[PDB]
Amino acid sequence: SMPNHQKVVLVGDGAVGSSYAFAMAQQGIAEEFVIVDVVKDRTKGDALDLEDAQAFTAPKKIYSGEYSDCKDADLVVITAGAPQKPGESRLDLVNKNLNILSSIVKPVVDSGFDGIFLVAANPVDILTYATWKFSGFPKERVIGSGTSLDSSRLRVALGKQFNVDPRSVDAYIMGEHGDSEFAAYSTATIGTRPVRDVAKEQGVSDDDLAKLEDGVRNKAYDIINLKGATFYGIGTALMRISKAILRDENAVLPVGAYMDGQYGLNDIYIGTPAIIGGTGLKQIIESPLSADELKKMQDSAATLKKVLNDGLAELENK
Amino acid sequence: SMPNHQKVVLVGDGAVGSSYAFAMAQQGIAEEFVIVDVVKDRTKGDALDLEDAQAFTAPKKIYSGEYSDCKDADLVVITAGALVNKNLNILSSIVKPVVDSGFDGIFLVAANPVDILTYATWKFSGFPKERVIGSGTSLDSSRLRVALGKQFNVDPRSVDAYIMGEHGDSEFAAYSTATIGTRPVRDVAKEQGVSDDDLAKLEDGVRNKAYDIINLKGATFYGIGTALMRISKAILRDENAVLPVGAYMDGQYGLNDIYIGTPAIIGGTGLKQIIESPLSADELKKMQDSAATLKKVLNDGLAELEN
Amino acid sequence: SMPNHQKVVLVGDGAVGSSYAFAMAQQGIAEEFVIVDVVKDRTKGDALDLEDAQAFTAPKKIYSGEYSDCKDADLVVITAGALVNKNLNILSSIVKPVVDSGFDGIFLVAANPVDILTYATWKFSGFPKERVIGSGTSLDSSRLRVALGKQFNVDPRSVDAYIMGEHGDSEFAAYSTATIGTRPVRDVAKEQGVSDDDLAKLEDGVRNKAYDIINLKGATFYGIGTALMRISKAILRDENAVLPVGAYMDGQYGLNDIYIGTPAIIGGTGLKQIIESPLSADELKKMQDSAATLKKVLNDGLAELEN
Amino acid sequence: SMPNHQKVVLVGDGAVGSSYAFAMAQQGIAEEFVIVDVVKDRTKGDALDLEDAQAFTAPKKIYSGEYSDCKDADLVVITAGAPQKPGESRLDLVNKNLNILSSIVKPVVDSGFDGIFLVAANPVDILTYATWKFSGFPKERVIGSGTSLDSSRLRVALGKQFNVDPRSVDAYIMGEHGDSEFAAYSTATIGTRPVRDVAKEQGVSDDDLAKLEDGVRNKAYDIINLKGATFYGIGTALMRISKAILRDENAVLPVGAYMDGQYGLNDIYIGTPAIIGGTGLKQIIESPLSADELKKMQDSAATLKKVLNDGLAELENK
Ligand SMILES: NC(=O)c1ccc[n+]([C@@H]2O[C@H](COP(=O)([O-])OP(=O)(O)OC[C@H]3O[C@@H](n4cnc5c(N)ncnc54)[C@H](O)[C@@H]3O)[C@@H](O)[C@H]2O)c1
Ligand SMILES: NC(=O)c1ccc[n+]([C@@H]2O[C@H](COP(=O)([O-])OP(=O)(O)OC[C@H]3O[C@@H](n4cnc5c(N)ncnc54)[C@H](O)[C@@H]3O)[C@@H](O)[C@H]2O)c1
Ligand SMILES: NC(=O)c1ccc[n+]([C@@H]2O[C@H](COP(=O)([O-])OP(=O)(O)OC[C@H]3O[C@@H](n4cnc5c(N)ncnc54)[C@H](O)[C@@H]3O)[C@@H](O)[C@H]2O)c1
Ligand SMILES: NC(=O)c1ccc[n+]([C@@H]2O[C@H](COP(=O)([O-])OP(=O)(O)OC[C@H]3O[C@@H](n4cnc5c(N)ncnc54)[C@H](O)[C@@H]3O)[C@@H](O)[C@H]2O)c1
Repeated sequence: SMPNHQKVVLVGDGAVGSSYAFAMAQQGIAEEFVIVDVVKDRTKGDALDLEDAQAFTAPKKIYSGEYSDCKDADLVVITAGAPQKPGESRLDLVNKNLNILSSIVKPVVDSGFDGIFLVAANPVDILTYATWKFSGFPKERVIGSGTSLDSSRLRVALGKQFNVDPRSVDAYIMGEHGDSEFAAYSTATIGTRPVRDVAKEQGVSDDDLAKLEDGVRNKAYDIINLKGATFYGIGTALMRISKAILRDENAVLPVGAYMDGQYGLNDIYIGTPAIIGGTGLKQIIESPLSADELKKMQDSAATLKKVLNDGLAELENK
Repeated sequence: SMPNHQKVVLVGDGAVGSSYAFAMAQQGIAEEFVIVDVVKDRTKGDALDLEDAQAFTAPKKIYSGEYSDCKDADLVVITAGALVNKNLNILSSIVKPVVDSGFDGIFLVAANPVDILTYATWKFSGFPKERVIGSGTSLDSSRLRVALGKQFNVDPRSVDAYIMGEHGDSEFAAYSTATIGTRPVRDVAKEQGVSDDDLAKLEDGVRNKAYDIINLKGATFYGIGTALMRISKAILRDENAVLPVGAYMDGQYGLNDIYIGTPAIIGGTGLKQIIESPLSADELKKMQDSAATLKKVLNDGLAELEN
Repeated sequence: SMPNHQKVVLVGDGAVGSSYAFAMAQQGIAEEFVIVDVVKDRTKGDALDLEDAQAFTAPKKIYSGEYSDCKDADLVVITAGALVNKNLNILSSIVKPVVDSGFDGIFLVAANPVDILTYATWKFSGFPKERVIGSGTSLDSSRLRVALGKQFNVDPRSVDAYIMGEHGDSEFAAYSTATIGTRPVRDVAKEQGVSDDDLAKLEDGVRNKAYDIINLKGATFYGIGTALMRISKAILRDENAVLPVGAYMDGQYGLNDIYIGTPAIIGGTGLKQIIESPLSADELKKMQDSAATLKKVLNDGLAELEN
Repeated sequence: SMPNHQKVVLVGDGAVGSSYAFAMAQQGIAEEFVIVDVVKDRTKGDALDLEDAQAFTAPKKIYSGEYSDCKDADLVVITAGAPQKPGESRLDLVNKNLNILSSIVKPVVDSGFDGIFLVAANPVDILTYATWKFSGFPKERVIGSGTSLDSSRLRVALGKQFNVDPRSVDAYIMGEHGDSEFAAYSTATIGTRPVRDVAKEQGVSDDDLAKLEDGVRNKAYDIINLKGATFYGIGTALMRISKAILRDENAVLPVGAYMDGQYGLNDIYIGTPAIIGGTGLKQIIESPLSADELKKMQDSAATLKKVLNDGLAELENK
């Protein structure tokens, strides 16, 4: 933006977007943080509340804005989206969120913005592909949160089972982010040893690992049943991806990336290990999944593909 | 708690307590964080949500508990409550089982009205004054720092300024003891065309900020979640850091036998010592007037409590 | 330099420059760090040693380079040297190729004597005053903070105190503008049985600390490696933080056309503004006397190399 | 030590011990740091220099002490040693350092100290075993730096080769810490993909990987040739292990641990993945080495054990 001064624009100030902003304030990442949402007064109240964290953390210019403020932004994070109502279908979550997204991306690009998009709005793989499509940006400049949140929940759960720090569990959730997703246990390790071997060694059966994987898959549902909403894990994950970009780290993170052959997939965004740096996605790393895990991945992707395309077809049914 | 392992118990899992817990997770302060509230499902759900921050911050054992879990805690932070009477009532239901668990660390009190409830936590717990610390004017001092920082294009952390008085409407900016780069804020203000009226409006903004945030988005919690993390850090990393907290007056400012906001040095054993800001005669009058209603309300609530 | 990628060039890889680089690696500040010095085999070896810190701190591209690597650097830190005439000579060999590389970021000057070499870096580079910052009295102000902190059982970061004057023997503790928790250090001292004589001895300790560390272990570098990392942080994270630095006097303290230590606001464009500490009449006399000598030696050295 | 106040005693204030203390000061780990060395005025001058870092980092009580200051310490870090001279034999390096060590450990234990030992003095696996033996402490309360420095140099090297952050390279140097040591490539990964596959994929041959491993093995030697001494990497590694202990992390780190069957080894300390926490070593994790790599490891260990017992035998020859 101006010398030694990085600028992030948040589009979508709900609990996700807001706990992301607070995590970015606790971490001292970026020097200017713009909050954009249709509920303008909300964004003015949250900027005032957030900016009070500065006396004890690090200075940051936080304020309520508009899409034109994206002009010289380095990163635009899209968390804006509607929740799935009771009785509502999955394709209708897609439908309304594609609509909301198409209202966001065009003015963001028309502001002159040419930094990176980070997309976290659900369903995230569909909406990341659609952000790429609507913006016309290079694939590497559009990154989705993919399976970063669920991979963290798998790390927390394996960490808890095996009395290890979650950051020392090298494990990924693969597939499209919900119910068809699975723990990629075949490529998962703790201290370079396979999680299944650590498991067997310690009396943890493959059934126990299956229940653990189920816990991870149901965790969003359980947190929403207990307290109404879930946002701390993805606010943190979005801060970690923003950090890899803004501190040019070339760090390996679970993100959503454009498939160009990897895993036998094409023209979809889906969750992968990938190297993230200051220009965006540097490269995709294909986790060497077992034959069973790769079938799961391709199945999950096949149906994601179908829903991505119905959604987009309906968006052009004018 | 167990070797090289610090334990914090949060009593009160509303938006203040919860954003405090999140700030503690982003900062890697303490190794075990227990969430206690009456509404158990909420705390169970928040521990699960909070613990997912660990894969990208630092490991922490976060879970939903009960008052008995305070037994070997180092710090109990009370953010619970809904007014003086209903909050004294809620507080008396919290402190007695926390002390009966065998807890003997430090209380950090942030439930409103904070000065009254901090003194009542001291009175109900029977702890030493230095082991009961209130948030006092830490939040509004931060808001003053942010506002002066914005006015003068300075980092809020370089604004040495305090809000004094009892935490609401009778409170004031102690401008006579406030500085930026050791220069008095009123002189910086003059030098830059900012009048004493402008400083009075700025002080008004600070005093009204909670009200304005609640009008715009319904609730205000990020500033005090952060302030509570900063005081917790000074305690758990034994820093002897100078912070705005609520402390027991023993003669300072001409006050006795109330908790109120002061500069104080905070460390591993709790409050190390109070530092009396050398207020102008006008500012000291405001402080003593503000303090004078406090003593009446506090004592009305404590006597009410026992009938 | 390239997207979301800051670049620092260190000129001078002795113990100061090297411990600065290590502090920048522990802190994760800047993404690329180039080490430039006359002895290339030392800079090569230090880049290899330093880069091993990355597996457990944060990634950084550290390598040995030349002045041409300053082309697109954001910050050039000059710690190189060997008195006034030999260091002015070494400096003039550094600045001209650094500027000819096309560099137009900020200079941070720590080479001794620092106030004289900071002014000469401004003069030889032709840069704006705000883009040439010296370390001024930042190290000795830190030593005063550590000593008052130790005397009064306070965290050094909560001691608001500056060493003023030209950085050695004529320098003094600006006690009249120094505070802990907004209370004057002399009042805290008097309240605690610390006499003005005791404060004078404390100030002597700070003034002699470099000499004493060199007598005990041969060299002193950790304090200035840290202070240089803090000023670099305020620049690269655009903080507008108030720090002790060396800045161009333009009337402040009754001084003109010398660089000397002041409180100042530091941000992403360099020095944002000088803050004149409101010194007592005695302290201002000391400052002006000290400055008067600096100013002679400066213009003598500069006239000598113009021959 | 006293409430919410951790205490570390450093024995050995040369360049390693001193850059460790500086790294601990920049990181705000521990509240009290005692510097002990036979050269007392050096520990006094370094405490003064070090404590000046506090105004801009975090408060720490740093001072020069004696072995009796270990009484209530949580951690004692032994970096004290004499360097190998030209013409001197490997067993004579072991010999003088065993002598120095026996002069350190007994007064440290007699002070009443019962925290954890972290041993970094060279040769580190031999001296870590001897610290265990001389102190009489549980194996889990005596931790050596093992291959942590060289594993970091391998991570930095693979990171540089593959344009990845070193912290995202899951790779270990195994064997006894010098010349017989090797890159455990078979259990090494980047984004869960095997380093050899990433290598093959990107045109980096097994020969190239062998040269890379040679660079790592020779890096200490090269740094000493260029600038006279090498200390920043092990000062940081020692701070990272101290952090895992003092912040009870159960983090997986390269350390030196007592072999009780692992890798087919017994009654030696050697480099392993292990989980480190507030009570010391929580558990050893056996990297599933290829048969070739395990042969290398066992040969390296066989010869370390030989030198170990030669040195301890000469220390008993009175
Ligand atoms: N990617 C992941 O893994 C992950 C996980 C959980 C949640 N999230 C997602 O983040 C998104 C937001 O969640 P939240 O907690 O912030 O929800 P929320 O319902 O509390 O807030 C959503 C925000 O979207 C805004 N919005 C809706 N329509 C708008 C429009 N047309 N233009 C601009 N803004 C508009 C609302 O005004 C609101 O502030 C969801 O789609 C959610 O499922 C991501
Ligand atoms: N000190 C300050 O400067 C500052 C500033 C703003 C808010 N806060 C205060 O902190 C407190 C909480 O604020 P909030 O916005 O999170 O409100 P809140 O009412 O949503 O949350 C507090 C929680 O305490 C719980 N609680 C009530 N009785 C309890 C009991 N007996 N035991 C355990 N838990 C119980 C409730 O279930 C409630 O949700 C309030 O009193 C508020 O005014 C402090
Ligand atoms: N400003 C302060 O408050 C402060 C305090 C202490 C030390 N320092 C100063 O920083 C400087 C370095 O101190 P040190 O302890 O590292 O001592 P040192 O003598 O080892 O370092 C000076 C460095 O400058 C190098 N050098 C000389 N000519 C050079 C050239 N033309 N190009 C590049 N490099 C060149 C030397 O080789 C050496 O590495 C000194 O002048 C010292 O007094 C600053
Ligand atoms: N573990 C690793 O991977 C690794 C890597 C590099 C260096 N190091 C090691 O750290 C140690 C020190 O390295 P350095 O560069 O700091 O060395 P140095 O030679 O600069 O200093 C060694 C210190 O040991 C002290 N010492 C010697 N005899 C003593 C005694 N009897 N009691 C107490 N102290 C005494 C000396 O006085 C000296 O200050 C060495 O053994 C070195 O091999 C470890």
